[PDB]
Amino acid sequence: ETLGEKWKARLNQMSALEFYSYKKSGITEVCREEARRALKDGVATGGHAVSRGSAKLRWLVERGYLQPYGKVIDLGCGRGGWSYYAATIRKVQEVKGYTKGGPGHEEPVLVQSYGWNIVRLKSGVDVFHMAAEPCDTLLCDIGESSSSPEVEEARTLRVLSMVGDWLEKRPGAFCIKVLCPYTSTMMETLERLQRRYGGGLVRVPLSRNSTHEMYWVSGAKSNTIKSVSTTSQLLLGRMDGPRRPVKYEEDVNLGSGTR
Ligand SMILES: C[S@@+](CC[C@H](N)C(=O)[O-])C[C@H]1O[C@@H](n2cnc3c(N)ncnc32)[C@H](O)[C@@H]1O
Repeated sequence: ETLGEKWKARLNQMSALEFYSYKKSGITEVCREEARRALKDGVATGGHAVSRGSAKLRWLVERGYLQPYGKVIDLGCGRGGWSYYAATIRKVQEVKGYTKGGPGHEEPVLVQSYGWNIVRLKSGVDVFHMAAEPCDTLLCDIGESSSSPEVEEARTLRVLSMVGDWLEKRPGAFCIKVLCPYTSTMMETLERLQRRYGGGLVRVPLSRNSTHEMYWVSGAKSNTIKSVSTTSQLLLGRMDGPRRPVKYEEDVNLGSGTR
C-alpha cells in the first residue's frame, strides 16, 4: 500500500465537516468573485479568466515547467481557461481546444481576452475517439475524481494512452493532468513514459487537498516516486494538524485585444 492510497482511504473515512475543512486547508487559491460576476453579466472584456485553470497553467508557465509555443491543442478545454491563457503568450501562434460538453460537462465560454481570435474552442467532442494531429503544445486536463482508487487509476490509464497517441507525433511542450499517480502500476507506467518521452510530475499548490492530481509537464526534470510520495506526504500531513490558512492569490487578468 502506497502513501497515496492511505491518503485516499483516510479521505473516504472523513466526515463532511472534516472534509469541508480539509479540501482547502493550507492550499493556494484565486479570488474568482469579480470574474464570476462579470462573466455572469456578459462582460466579454475586462480580461477576466473563464475558469481557475488559467491560474493553474499560469503557475506552471511562470516557473518554466513548460513554455507554450506555436500550435496549441487543449484536450478537455472545458470553459477554456488554458486556451485563453496560452493565447495570451507571444510564442504561441494558434490555440485549438476540444471539450465534451453536453449535460454535466462544461461548455466553452466566449470571451474576448487578449489573443481571442487565435483561439478555437470546439465542444461536443470526445477526445478518446478523436484522431491525433501534429502540434507544438499538447495540453490535457482530463481526469474526474472518484471515491474509488481503482476507478481513478483506470481513468488515468485511459487518459495516458489517449495522450500517448498525441505525444507520438512528438511535441514540443506539454502539460498533462494525472489524476491518480499514487498506485504502483501508475508510478511504473509513469516511469516508463518518462523514459520514452521527457518531462516530470509537478504538484500545483492551487490543487485542492481533496484531489491527488499532479501534472506531467515537459520543462520539469524530476523523479516520479519521489515527487508523488512527497505530494502524498503533504496531503497526509494536512489531515492531522489545525486548519492551515489559505494563501489568497490574485486572479489572472488576460487583458483584451486581438493578435
Ligand atoms: C477539469 S476540466 C478543465 C478545463 C480547462 N482545463 C480549464 O482550465 O478551464 C476538464 C474538462 O474536460 C472535459 N472532458 C472530460 N473528458 C473528456 C473527453 N473524453 N473528451 C473531451 N472533453 C472531456 C470535461 O467536460 C471537463 O469539463
